[PDB]
This record gives sequence, C-alpha cells and structure tokens, in this order.
Amino acid sequence: YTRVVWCAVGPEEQKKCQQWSQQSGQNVTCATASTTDDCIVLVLKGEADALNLDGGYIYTAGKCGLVPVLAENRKSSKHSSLDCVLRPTEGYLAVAVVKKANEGLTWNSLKDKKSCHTAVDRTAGWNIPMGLIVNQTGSCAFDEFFSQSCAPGADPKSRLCALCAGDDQGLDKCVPNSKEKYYGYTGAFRCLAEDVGDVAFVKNDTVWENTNGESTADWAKNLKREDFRLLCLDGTRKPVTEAQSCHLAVAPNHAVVSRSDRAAHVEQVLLHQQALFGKNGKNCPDKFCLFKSETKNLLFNDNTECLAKLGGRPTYEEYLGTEYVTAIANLKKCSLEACAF
Ligand SMILES: CCCCCCCCCCC[C@@H](O)CC(=O)N[C@H]1[C@@H](OP(=O)(O)O)O[C@H](CO)[C@@H](O)[C@@H]1OC(=O)C[C@H](O)CCCCCCCCCCC
Ligand SMILES: *[C@@H]1O[C@H](CO)[C@@H](O[C@@H]2O[C@H](CO)[C@@H](O[C@@H]3O[C@H](CO)[C@@H](O)[C@H](O)[C@@H]3O)[C@H](O)[C@H]2NC(C)=O)[C@H](O)[C@H]1NC(C)=O
Ligand SMILES: *[C@@H]1O[C@H](CO)[C@@H](O[C@@H]2O[C@H](CO)[C@@H](O)[C@H](O)[C@H]2NC(C)=O)[C@H](O)[C@H]1NC(C)=O
Ligand SMILES: *[C@@H]1O[C@H](CO)[C@@H](O)[C@H](O)[C@H]1NC(C)=O
Ligand SMILES: [Fe+3]
Ligand SMILES: [Zn+2]
Ligand SMILES: [Zn+2]
Repeated sequence: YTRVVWCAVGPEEQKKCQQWSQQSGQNVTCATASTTDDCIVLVLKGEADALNLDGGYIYTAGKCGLVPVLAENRKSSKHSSLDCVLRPTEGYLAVAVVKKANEGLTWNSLKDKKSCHTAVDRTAGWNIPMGLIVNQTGSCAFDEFFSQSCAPGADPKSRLCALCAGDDQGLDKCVPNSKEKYYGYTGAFRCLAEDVGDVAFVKNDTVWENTNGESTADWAKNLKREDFRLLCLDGTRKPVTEAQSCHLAVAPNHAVVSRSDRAAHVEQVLLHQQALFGKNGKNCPDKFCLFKSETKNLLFNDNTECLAKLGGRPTYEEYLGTEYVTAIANLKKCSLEACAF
C-alpha cells in the first residue's frame, strides 16, 4: 500500500526513474509527463504521488493544494553538527552570469541582449530576474526586454524561444524538459558557455559545478571560472567567488511535493529510499544513486546530500517565504488566489 508513484519529466528522467523503480523492488514506480506542469496535474488527479520541484513550481503546485514534504539539502559548512536529514536548509543563490570577455555588460545594460533561462516559471531562471526587470522597467512587456532568449516553456515561435536548440534531432525546441539542450541550470549555463546567449540566469552552484574540470561533459570540460563574471544589482561585475555579495536573491531549495493525503506515506518511503540510494546510501554507488545523473540533475539536483525534514510543517507559502510568494504574485499579474488548472 506504501507504493509511491513518482512523476518523471521527460524521457531522461523517466529512464532514471525506471532504474530507481527496478532497484527499489517496485516500492517506487514511475509516471511520466512532458512538462512539470503536466506532472503536477497527474499528482492532482492522483495518478502520481510526488515529484521534486523548483520553488516556482512549488508555488503553482501549492495554489492547487499540493504540499511540501521534504527539501533538497546540499553540502553545508554551518550547523555541521546535525544530521543532513535534520539540518535546516540554506537556500541557494540566484545569479546572473556573463562572459568576462563580454566587457561592459552589466545589469544596467541587459536590455536588447540575448538571455538564457532555466525555464519559464522557475525561481533563479525566471521569477527572480524577470520580476526584478519588470519592476525596474515599470513594464509587463518582459517578452520584449531581451532581443532573443531560450526560455523553455514559452511560445516556440516567439523570441523567448529563439535561442533554444531542441534535442539531438533538432526536435522539441524550447520544451521545458531535459530534451531541450539549453533546459535547466545546466542547459542555461551551456547556452551562455557556447556564447549563444550573453547572460544566463541560474544559481551560484551551477557555475562552480560546470567549470575547472568539475564537469567532464564535452561542452564544459574546458570551461574556466575566471572567464565568467556575476552581475550584481548595483551595476558592478564580480568574480564567481563573490556570489555571497553579488546575487539577485536567495531562493528556497527545491522540494518534494505531494497531495496532502499522501504526504505522510511519501515522506516515509523517501526517507527509506535515500537510506538505500542517497549520498552514503547502503547501495550507492554499488547499485544505484538517487542523486546522480552525470550533471543532468534528473529527478533531483546532483549536488543533493539528502532530502531533509521540514521544521514547522510549513504550508507551501511558509516554505517559500512571504517575500518570494509576493514577488511571484506580482510578476504573474503581468500575464489570483486559485489553481491554474
Ligand atoms: C531576496 C533574497 C533575500 C535573502 C533572504 C534569506 C532567506 C531565504 C531562505 C529561503 C526562504 C524560506 O526558507 C523562508 C522560510 O522557510 N520561512 C519560515 C517562515 O515563513 P515566512 O513566509 O518567511 O514567514 O515561517 C514559517 C512558520 O512561521 C516557517 O514554517 C517557514 O518555513 C521553514 O522554516 C521550513 C523549514 O526551515 C524547512 C527546513 C528544515 C529545518 C528544520 C530541521 C528539520 C528538523 C525537523 C524534525 C521534524
Ligand atoms: C516588485 O515590486 C513589488 C512592489 O513593491 C514587490 O512587492 C512588494 O514586496 C514587498 C516586500 O516583500 C512587500 O512589502 C511588505 O512586506 C512586509 C514584511 O516585511 C509586510 O509587513 C508588508 O505588509 C508588505 O507586504 C510589498 O507588500 C509588496 N508589494 C505588493 C504590492 O505586494 C516585489 O517584491 C518586487 N519583486 C521583486 C522580485 O523584488
Ligand atoms: C556556491 O556553490 C558552490 C558549489 O556548490 C560552493 O562551492 C562548494 O562549497 C562547499 C562548501 O560550502 C565545498 O564543500 C565544495 O568543495 C565547493 N564546491 C566546489 C566545486 O567548489 C560555494 O561554497 C557556494 N558559494 C556561496 C557563496 O554560497
Ligand atoms: C520496500 O518497502 C518495504 C516495506 O517496508 C520494505 O520492507 C523493504 O525493505 C523495501 N525494499 C526496498 C529495496 O526498497
Ligand atoms: Fe531552482
Ligand atoms: Zn542577499
Ligand atoms: Zn505553519
């Protein structure tokens, strides 16, 4: 009865999920959809139990009644006493990244430039940067700010998708799943690396994890951190080592969400699954590692140490934080208290 149906977004996550299922002895099975929004709908219908989501999607899911269950917790340095599962999350740093060689480009000269976003509706790749831009320009025409962009999830024929590349066949251009070459943290950063875009809206960790040999992938294996710069809100440019004083915002960690009535069961199963396939899991790396997918961040971000319990049994609003929730609310007024489905 404690069989948990995970929802994989796209064929690559589906593949990983199938392996997880096999190894879990069917304690976890898989449902697959083409987009995160579609997965959310599968959960709402009760045809899937849960999935890990970025804060922007948590907002969508929460408005529809879904709740936070456990949050991704990466490596920390503070509070090192507590066990990962009980350690409070620290959130991640949303940043705007450019090539150092692209001299003179600052936060204040982004207009008409080319941009790379993780996907529409995501925290670092969309909600934070576009919310800030809309705000500063006093215009809801965020589709006319950048000359061209790759913002997975937007209209494929629009300029917001002009830079997306689709899959190895050139198909699925701009789809919001790993099939799109420039999808997600890694895809958006690659979009910048290959100079397809002038700026990439990702998180701090993405830059470090795909530079100086941290990634063996063909497009990243030869990337050096010193060739990149972060754009601070005061118009200055800083080395990627100064993210703490040069970010667009602190984002709430991605987290697992499920229907309220399945929360308890999903939590129980996951806590047990990571004991087996997590960071120091009994069967990882020997049999299967839930938090690995060769930098592709499938199902979970690859830098996840463990899924941690949430203190205070927070509502989706409490988990995201009132400020972030309000920021999203305001941005969405551009394109009010009900489920978008
Ligand atoms: C522009 C950027 C500026 C920089 C800002 C810096 C902050 C960014 C961090 C992300 C924000 C988010 O984490 C805030 C948050 O979560 N707040 C708690 C709070 O909600 P608010 O809406 O913010 O009032 O109030 C709620 C109650 O009043 C409380 O529940 C909320 O949520 C939490 O605190 C959730 C937990 O912290 C989840 C993490 C695990 C911590 C506990 C350890 C586990 C042990 C539990 C054992 C059962
Ligand atoms: C874009 O600009 C809008 C408009 O200012 C921002 O929304 C505003 O956000 C602030 C801060 O979150 C809200 O202020 C208040 O917060 C305090 C708690 O500190 C609370 O006590 C007050 O009641 C109030 O909510 C302000 O209300 C809110 N304005 C509106 C109309 O909701 C938004 O944050 C900006 N977006 C980004 C990404 O910065
Ligand atoms: C930005 O993210 C990077 C990558 O996650 C962080 O670098 C890691 O820092 C941790 C300690 O916090 C070390 O355990 C790792 O060795 C680092 N990884 C790499 C590849 O360098 C960095 O600390 C983060 N910076 C900020 C400001 O949060
Ligand atoms: C599957 O879940 C059952 C239920 O308790 C548990 O006994 C078993 O150890 C689990 N097996 C795996 C490999 O997940
Ligand atoms: Fe995110
Ligand atoms: Zn800050
Ligand atoms: Zn509460």
